[PDB]
Amino acid sequence: LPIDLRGKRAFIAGIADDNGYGWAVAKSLAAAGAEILVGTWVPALNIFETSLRRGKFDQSRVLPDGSLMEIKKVYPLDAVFDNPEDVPEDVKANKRYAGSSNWTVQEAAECVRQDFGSIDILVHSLANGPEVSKPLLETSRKGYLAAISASSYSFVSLLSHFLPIMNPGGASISLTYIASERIIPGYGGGMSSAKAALESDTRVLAFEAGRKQNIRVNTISAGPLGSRAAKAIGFIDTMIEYSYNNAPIQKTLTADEVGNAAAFLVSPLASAITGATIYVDNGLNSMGVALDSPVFK
Amino acid sequence: LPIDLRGKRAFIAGIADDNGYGWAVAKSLAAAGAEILVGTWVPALNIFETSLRRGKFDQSRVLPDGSLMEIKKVYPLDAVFDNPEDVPEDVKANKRYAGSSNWTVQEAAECVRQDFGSIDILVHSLANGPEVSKPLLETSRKGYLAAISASSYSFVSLLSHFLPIMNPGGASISLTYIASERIIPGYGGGMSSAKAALESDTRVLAFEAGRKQNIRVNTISAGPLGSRAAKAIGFIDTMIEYSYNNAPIQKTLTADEVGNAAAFLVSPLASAITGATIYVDNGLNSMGVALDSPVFK
Amino acid sequence: LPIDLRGKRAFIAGIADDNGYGWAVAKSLAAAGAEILVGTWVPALNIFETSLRRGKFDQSRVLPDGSLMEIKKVYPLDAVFDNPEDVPEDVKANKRYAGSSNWTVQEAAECVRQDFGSIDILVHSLANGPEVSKPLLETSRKGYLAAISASSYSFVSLLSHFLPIMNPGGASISLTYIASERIIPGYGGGMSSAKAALESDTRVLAFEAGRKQNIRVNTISAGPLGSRAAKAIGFIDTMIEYSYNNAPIQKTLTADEVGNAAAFLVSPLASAITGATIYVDNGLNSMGVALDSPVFK
Amino acid sequence: LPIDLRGKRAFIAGIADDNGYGWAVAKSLAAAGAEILVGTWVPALNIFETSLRRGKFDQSRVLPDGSLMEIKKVYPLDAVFDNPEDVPEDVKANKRYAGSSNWTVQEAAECVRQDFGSIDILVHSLANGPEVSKPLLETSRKGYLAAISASSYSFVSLLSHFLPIMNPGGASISLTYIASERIIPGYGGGMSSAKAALESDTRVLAFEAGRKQNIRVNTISAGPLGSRAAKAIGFIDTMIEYSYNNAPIQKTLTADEVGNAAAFLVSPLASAITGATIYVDNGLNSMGVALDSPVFK
Ligand SMILES: NC(=O)c1ccc[n+]([C@@H]2O[C@H](COP(=O)([O-])OP(=O)(O)OC[C@H]3O[C@@H](n4cnc5c(N)ncnc54)[C@H](O)[C@@H]3O)[C@@H](O)[C@H]2O)c1
Ligand SMILES: NC(=O)c1ccc[n+]([C@@H]2O[C@H](COP(=O)([O-])OP(=O)(O)OC[C@H]3O[C@@H](n4cnc5c(N)ncnc54)[C@H](O)[C@@H]3O)[C@@H](O)[C@H]2O)c1
Ligand SMILES: NC(=O)c1ccc[n+]([C@@H]2O[C@H](COP(=O)([O-])OP(=O)(O)OC[C@H]3O[C@@H](n4cnc5c(N)ncnc54)[C@H](O)[C@@H]3O)[C@@H](O)[C@H]2O)c1
Ligand SMILES: NC(=O)c1ccc[n+]([C@@H]2O[C@H](COP(=O)([O-])OP(=O)(O)OC[C@H]3O[C@@H](n4cnc5c(N)ncnc54)[C@H](O)[C@@H]3O)[C@@H](O)[C@H]2O)c1
Repeated sequence: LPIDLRGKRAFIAGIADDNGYGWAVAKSLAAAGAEILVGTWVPALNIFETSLRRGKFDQSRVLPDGSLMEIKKVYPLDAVFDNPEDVPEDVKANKRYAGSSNWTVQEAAECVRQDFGSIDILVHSLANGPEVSKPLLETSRKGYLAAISASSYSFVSLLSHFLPIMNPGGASISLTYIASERIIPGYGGGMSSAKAALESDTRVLAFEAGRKQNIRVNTISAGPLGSRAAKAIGFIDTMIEYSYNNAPIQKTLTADEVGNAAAFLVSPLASAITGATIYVDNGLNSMGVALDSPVFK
Repeated sequence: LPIDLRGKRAFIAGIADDNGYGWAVAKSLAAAGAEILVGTWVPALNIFETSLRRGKFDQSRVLPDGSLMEIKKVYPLDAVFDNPEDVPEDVKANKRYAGSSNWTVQEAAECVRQDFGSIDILVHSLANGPEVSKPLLETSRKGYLAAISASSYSFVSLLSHFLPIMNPGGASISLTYIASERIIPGYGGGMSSAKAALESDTRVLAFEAGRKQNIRVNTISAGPLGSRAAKAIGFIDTMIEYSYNNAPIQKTLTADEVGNAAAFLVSPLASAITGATIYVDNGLNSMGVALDSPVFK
Repeated sequence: LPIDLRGKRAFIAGIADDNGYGWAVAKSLAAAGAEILVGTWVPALNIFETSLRRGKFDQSRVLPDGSLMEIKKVYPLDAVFDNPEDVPEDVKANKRYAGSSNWTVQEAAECVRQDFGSIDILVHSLANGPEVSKPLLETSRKGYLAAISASSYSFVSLLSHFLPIMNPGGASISLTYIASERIIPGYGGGMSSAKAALESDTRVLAFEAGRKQNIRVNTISAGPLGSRAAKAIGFIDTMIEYSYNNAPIQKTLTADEVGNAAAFLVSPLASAITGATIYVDNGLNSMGVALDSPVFK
Repeated sequence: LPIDLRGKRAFIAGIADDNGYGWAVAKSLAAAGAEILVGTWVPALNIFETSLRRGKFDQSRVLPDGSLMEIKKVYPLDAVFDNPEDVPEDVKANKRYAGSSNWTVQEAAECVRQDFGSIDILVHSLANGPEVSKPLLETSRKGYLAAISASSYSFVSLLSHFLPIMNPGGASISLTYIASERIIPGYGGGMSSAKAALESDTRVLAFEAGRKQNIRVNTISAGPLGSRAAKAIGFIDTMIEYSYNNAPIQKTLTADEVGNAAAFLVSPLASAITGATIYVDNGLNSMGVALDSPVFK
């Protein structure tokens, strides 16, 4: 009973290094036999491709069979821009964006089409919010919209532009976080807002794309990624610790765990699953109180 | 056991006529004894104030005691603009916006402050989406963001700017729709996305403003407003009919019904209710199938 | 804008003293003008009626207008028994049950019918679980079923037996707790199970009774009732403290607050609300983490 | 990327033939390499074992590799009875129950222990409700409790009795249905109530068993199983048709699809998933209206 993706091709948007969920999903898909295409934010491109060439991610490339994951092709991408006429002189002129081309959503998709003709799986793993450290009460309109634009609408855009080249019976997957449904202080700047939109859009697009092209659309509501800090300071480290203490099962979350869930979800085994929010968070989401609250000892 | 708002002052954003939820909430609040301030979109200002002066809304102004609702003051407002420096030459120059002033969120709030010094209740009843008739797959980034900007962020802005002049123990209320949580075909253009953000923001702001100033924050997920069309054609009319046939209780929804729920929710009787999504939709939301599906007869 | 219940009659199941939610709802309804009938567990009957006669609840009977609530009639009731033939020699023979009569659901309802002919409002406020202090893993079948029987099915029974004498446009209300949807350690013995059934039944009965007799059916998911203990020890006291520290709004919950929500919900103002779970818990339910977790300071 | 269950042993409660979800899960687990133990209702035992011996299920035993699934051992079981002293003379005396032994939960578990020493996976796939065709308003207490007893508490009992012999890092899975959360007319007799309890218990037991023994606990909310009837008449056939017309993806549901989801969920790949309700229903659950409602054409 294999999760069998041989002969399938995946486009993964949002890989800049070997430390996030994106890399983790690519690894699982690669283990399952899929051919891997990567969309890399174009300010990150250089250092990513360089490190890769120098062998800097080689330990991170190790698959379960001992082989090394191969990235078939890296495509620069900036998912806040749909087509070339949407780019400001401003941005077009910066060194980084100056160095590369075809990085708008419309352009990348046309390149993939030219290069490979089709894809089966679309993975969205990018998010960005300039004011993420501010409470909503202190978030500016511009900051709020930027977060929505890069973290929610970018999925709509990707799907929409790639759909014509996706083979029916294919699928997409995005990553979400509980802050959309529950109050998580510290997840600011409209990022909670953006995750709420992404989840709602997942359901709507499951209908639109399911009926239109027989494509499945789901999202994974993941917990904090990694092991405990010696001294937790900062949002993430703090949530890692919180989760470890308070989840129904006491353990940390590994990239593996998220990547394997994704692999299953974009595979044919998951043929009856669509418009779904799958919790891959050690069951934290189900808890009604914090076990470590001082009231309880 | 009265819902007693005597001595309290309400600012209602989103009233352009006597046909929407906004007017309905104002009427209930007025019946309860609140003093009514209105924020009117500034392209609508003229015709609104004129009709009001001509007595065109007099039948609609009738309260339960036979008296007529009084609007203490109408303030022009355009809630997609926070301060004056955010307005484009473009918009500032149009006849309509040219005719009035202090219509940015920052300006209206400062005016209310000058005029009355304080408010107790904030009602958000405005929404707007240029591409509402398009499926997500066909919605542009600009159209999607516009909907978010006018329908979600406008609440954050209002709350944030008014908070300093809200008396503790006061409250706010917004209006939402099920499309945020479930698939409703035809509710396009990112309006479903925007309602999802608004709901998520309600919870977050209940925390932020509750802790900061002891202000309650809730939203009402309302159904389609009005009685059945002779021939339902168009989104709304069609949903009216759908709901009537398929809700647990077979009836239409009246403005009354939404306005009374709101009045209760912003009153002191509701002192233990905050961050909540209250369904005022004849229980449609709870149904798992459509009773009128041809499979069932 | 009154919540006006004059001329309406309420039957409140589950009042044994002046300390629970039941008493609180009766008080609100009474303030609103309803005529109050009470269903008292028959092992509690004596001490309840005695205290009442001695004036022991007089301070608790004080309504907002300074007047004293009147209980029109107290009916003994044991809601785990539907009709007389369901009672065991066992129970029929005990002193307490021996002392009174017509205490089965079928019998009480027939008495109310004989006495008053009709009712408008039904309040369910009884729960009982022999093994509530045990984890599920340690709960016996008998203990689990007992909890379901007294805390869930008793509502089905009451509604079903009273429905024929309820005036259309009337309503019912029950009390629930978050343990149904989220993990609350310490709420054992199948009581969480029972609250989950009660909530699900609320929705189903909103459909059944709404279509059948135009009766609204809702439930209130309340938080822990009362102020903080000097030294919180025991489930309730501990949750009181937890909630106070961790809710979006920092305060305790008073009976008042629950009773006022109920009064609104069974009134004509709430005519578009049915099959609903209304959170009256200071917004605790919306929180995604405990603010007092040691990880956060 | 295999879903690898080699060396693992599963106990599947609720297999009486090759037509339900139970058989479907057994097949997937078997494909993944697990060793299969079956718990068969003891009135069904005979015909099940006979058919199996005659080769009547041989076509249904076909796995993806062309091999035939092997059932290592069939154990009679009646999950409404925990131990022998709970059985009535009544039942003990019937021909069927007379023919076999060790069929109480306590007894089967002790037998498995004796036979194999341990298990890794527990599957619950049994449900039963004497009054399933009646509305709640017409369901008797006895009928309601029977449904709860066989469909909810039976999972608590199984888990509790087997836990001591489950290897840490093992898992359990049950089957649920949307009627728990939404109104599904026709799913009567307290079966909706029972599914609500089962779901709530899943979360609670994920906490109890996760902390106690590092066991994962999840449930699958499945849709109607099978292809369309020539003439849909009867609950199931009707829901099959409803779902096909109205799900985001237009297709039927196959046993396969449910079995594969289960296999994944009880495997080590799903190590970060617990207390979860996974929808395997072609995304029906996400829809906010029926597409086939006559209002929409
Ligand atoms: N609490 C949580 O669990 C949580 C919170 C936020 C986001 N996420 C998810 O995590 C993933 C992000 O990866 P990560 O957090 O492990 O590391 P990360 O910070 O690197 O993830 C963001 C990724 O998006 C890319 N990106 C940013 N702006 C972009 C743009 N305009 N165009 C293209 N790419 C852009 C970054 O280069 C990076 O690869 C996303 O799927 C995100 O959705 C989870
Ligand atoms: N399906 C549903 O139930 C549904 C769908 C959408 C919105 N709503 C809610 O209904 C209310 C809208 O009133 P309605 O639908 O009865 O009629 P409506 O169309 O007049 O409501 C929109 C209101 O917002 C105002 N508005 C639009 N753009 C604005 C801007 N930039 N600045 C200021 N005001 C602006 C309009 O003038 C109007 O008063 C809002 O609370 C909205 O949130 C419900
Ligand atoms: N965590 C929570 O918020 C929580 C937990 C459980 C129950 N509740 C709700 O609280 C209410 C209970 O009142 P309370 O907790 O304030 O005090 P309480 O303990 O007195 O409430 C239980 C009531 O039910 C009655 N009762 C018990 N068994 C009965 C039977 N077989 N027949 C008839 N009556 C019977 C009792 O006499 C009493 O009046 C109920 O509505 C219950 O549903 C809330
Ligand atoms: N709408 C839905 O999707 C829906 C509705 C109900 C149940 N289910 C699930 O479906 C599964 C049932 O299998 P199915 O519906 O495909 O066919 P089925 O009717 O055969 O399933 C019930 C199974 O439980 C067994 N059973 C009944 N009473 C029992 C008892 N007292 N002790 C032991 N075993 C007993 C039966 O022999 C049978 O194997 C269960 O997991 C059930 O939970 C789904």
